[PDB]
Amino acid sequence: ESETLNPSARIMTFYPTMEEFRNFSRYIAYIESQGAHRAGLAKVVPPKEWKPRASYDDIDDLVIPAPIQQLVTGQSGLFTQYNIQKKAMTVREFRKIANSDKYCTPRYSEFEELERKYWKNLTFNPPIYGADVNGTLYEKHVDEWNIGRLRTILDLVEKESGITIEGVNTPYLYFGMWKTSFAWHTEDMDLYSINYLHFGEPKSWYSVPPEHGKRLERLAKGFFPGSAQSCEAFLRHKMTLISPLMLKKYGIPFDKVTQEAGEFMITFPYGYHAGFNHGFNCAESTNFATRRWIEYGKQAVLCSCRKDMVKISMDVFVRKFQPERYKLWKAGKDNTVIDHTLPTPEAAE
Ligand SMILES: O=C(O)c1ccnc(CNCc2ccccc2)c1
Ligand code: NI
Ligand SMILES: [Zn+2]
Repeated sequence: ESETLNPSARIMTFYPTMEEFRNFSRYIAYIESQGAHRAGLAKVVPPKEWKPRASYDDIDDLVIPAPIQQLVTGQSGLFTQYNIQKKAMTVREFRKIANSDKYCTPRYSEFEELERKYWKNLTFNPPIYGADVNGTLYEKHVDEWNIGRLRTILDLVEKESGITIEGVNTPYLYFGMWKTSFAWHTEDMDLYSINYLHFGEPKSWYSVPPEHGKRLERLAKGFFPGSAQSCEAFLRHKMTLISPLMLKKYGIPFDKVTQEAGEFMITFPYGYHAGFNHGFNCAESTNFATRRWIEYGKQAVLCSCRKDMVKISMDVFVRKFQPERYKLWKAGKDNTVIDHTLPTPEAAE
């Protein structure tokens, strides 16, 4: 039934009306009813009338506290990315750097050419990324798809324990320039994520279907055996870059899509993804959940080599939504096998 919906597991694109757009969790359930989740990543173009902010003219004075210089080492489509933290800077200082001749986007015709240039020049002229900035650019009154307050069941973490994890249950802003990258990863606890590109140049994405995520992990383990040896989930370090040609060469299925200003990207549980920015831009993102996430959360293999990493207690979720399984789960005897094709039960509605 669900296995015959989006059988190719290709990135789908949706165009909600304003009526459909008003209810966030309902539209996520809807796009899962269409098999969007099988790709691991989906685009949602909001209705033309909608805007999350009047204008972006008043933000040049906003501080980027921990900008990162991205140094990349490698060859043959396999790279490791090292972060160098730089001194704080404003958006204006960042924009001047980004649009300067040294760091700006090279000339091209089609995306294919720019993509070839990215993979060719990845290790040269290391760019600076204004990443992981706490904040939102949504105006206080906007109620539709507000990244600061989506109001999904992930709110059970703050409600229960009081804990906020920066980026996870709070919003983060991302100021890109040309050739800034996000490495291959799933979300913390294999959650969903939502990314909105506020303005500027495009952001391109790669995605591997959740039903082939394990194929990618095996490949990564083969190429980085030392990293695998010292961490059970080293891809969560967000340092590993793998070109589409390497994926194609080892038979890993994947898709690509370019995100444009004013468009949303949703990543789904266990949806590995990576990409880069075309030029100067600004993106906002956070994690969220559905009832279907819970099982992914229970089975998520976490980073074992760093004390300061994101761990969510799954108790509250199992207790509330799977009371019949809670005694079995605490005993370490819950052998539920995840079927990556099933939509979230809210999609009945
Ligand atoms: O640089 C990017 O555009 C980018 C793209 C895709 N994923 C990330 C990081 N995982 C999403 C996330 C962001 C912020 C808070 C919590 C989760 C970043
Ligand atoms: Ni992500
Ligand atoms: Zn680790």
